[PDB]
Amino acid sequence: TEQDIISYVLYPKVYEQYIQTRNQYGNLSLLDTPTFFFGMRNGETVEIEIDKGKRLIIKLETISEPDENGNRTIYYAMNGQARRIYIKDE
Amino acid sequence: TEQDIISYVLYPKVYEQYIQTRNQYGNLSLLDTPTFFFGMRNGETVEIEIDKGKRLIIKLETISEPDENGNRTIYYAMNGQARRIYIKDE
Repeated sequence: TEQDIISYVLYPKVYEQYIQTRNQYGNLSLLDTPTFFFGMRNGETVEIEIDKGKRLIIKLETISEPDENGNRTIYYAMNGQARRIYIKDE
Repeated sequence: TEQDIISYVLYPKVYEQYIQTRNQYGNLSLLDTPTFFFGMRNGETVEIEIDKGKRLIIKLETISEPDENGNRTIYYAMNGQARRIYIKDE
């Protein structure tokens, strides 16, 4: 869009780095600030409000200890669905 | 059975606590001995042998933190079926 075009031209380095981030994590502005800054506790349930009457209901159940490569397994439930994610601990 | 009758007569209290355990955990005598004394570690696959060619296949994935009831959640796979147990941390 036009707003893309002056955005990139005002801020080449930063806009591109923002797209790179939009591509990786989606729309962060929808998250609530505490979630944005801190993530989630064990047992917690957060309700990300996407849109008019559509929401992400996420629960963080547990986080594993890291395997040999330093990857951890977060156990989530998200809209009634067992889900497992892998994050490299740094 | 007659065997129960006589066993109780020999050891009243102790027969009664055997019964109580058997009600709660079933037939422990089928576990391999190291599993019987120590349980399992994170990531381990143990195989309880039942009748010939029917084995219980159990995998321990993680144990959660104790919650505010002091119950830890164990995430298992048993015969390729995800499954989860609440155990009280003492």
